[PDB]
This record gives sequence, structure tokens and C-alpha cells, in this order.
Amino acid sequence: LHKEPATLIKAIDGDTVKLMYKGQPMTFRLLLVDTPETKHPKKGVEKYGPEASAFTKKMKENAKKIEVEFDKGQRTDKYGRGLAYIYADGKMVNEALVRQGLAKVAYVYKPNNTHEQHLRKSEAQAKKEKLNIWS
Ligand SMILES: Cc1cn([C@H]2C[C@H](OP(=O)(O)O)[C@@H](COP(=O)(O)O)O2)c(=O)[nH]c1=O
Ligand SMILES: [Ca+2]
Repeated sequence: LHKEPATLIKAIDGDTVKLMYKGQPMTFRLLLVDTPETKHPKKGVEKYGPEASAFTKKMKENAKKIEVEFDKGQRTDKYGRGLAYIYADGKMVNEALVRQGLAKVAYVYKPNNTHEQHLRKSEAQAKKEKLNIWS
């Protein structure tokens, strides 16, 4: 796997962002995580939804460098969103959210699970500390 630069266009929510990738505006969906929904009516504004978005937003807006890291499988989901591990100044946003109890490790679709254990460990740590989602 390798990191590729991307430029923030707009953070949509905690796990979905619009990035300029290879001079192309693209919506990216954070691999292996699920931040609470703030959009979809069928889900409603979920607890920590807002917090997860602010977090991603903040992390990404304050970053000097944004990098996208595709996994070994599909790079896009059925919605056409790029599936990556996104890094803000070398910090994986996916993990950052999980570690904070702002996302749960979800949608682990092999073989796009390269950092699953990593994220799982951070999630365990967040549950362990009863952070946000786990509080
Ligand atoms: C993270 C991720 C989401 N998705 C799909 C699973 C869900 O489809 P459905 O929308 O049909 O439930 C949806 C979850 O994304 P969101 O959390 O943005 O809703 O996106 C993938 O297909 N692959 C992935 O790796
Ligand atoms: Ca989500």
C-alpha cells in the first residue's frame, strides 16, 4: 500500500470527505470505519454524528498534508466513493476517529482490511476507555 497526496475539498461527515485526487474531485469514504450518520433520514442524526464530523473536519482542515491510501481490494464502493485510509499529516484519520470512540470498526470487506487489526486495537482501547460511542 502507499500514500498518495490529495487535497481537501470538503469534509462531508466523519467518514466521508470530498478530496481532489489526481486533479479530480472525488468523494472518499474512510475504509473500515463507521462514524455516526448525520445525514441519511433512515438513520437520522446519530449520537456522535456531529462530533465525528467536527473531528474529521478539524483534523483535515488543519492538516498540512492529506494522503489517501487505497487498500489492496476495490478502491471505490457501489456509490463511486474512493475507499481509502486517509492521513492528515501522517496521522490516519480512520484510526484517529476509532481511537476517540467517534467511529466503530465497520464494513470490514476483505481484502480491504489491511489495517483492521490496527483499527481494532484502537477501538478496543476506545471501548476500554469508554470514549464517546463507548461511553
Ligand atoms: C466503508 C465502506 C462502505 N461501503 C458501503 C457499505 C454500505 O452500503 P449501503 O449504503 O447500502 O448500507 C455503505 C456504508 O456507508 P456510510 O457509512 O457512508 O453509510 O457503504 C462499502 O461498500 N465498502 C466500504 O468499504
Ligand atoms: Ca457513516
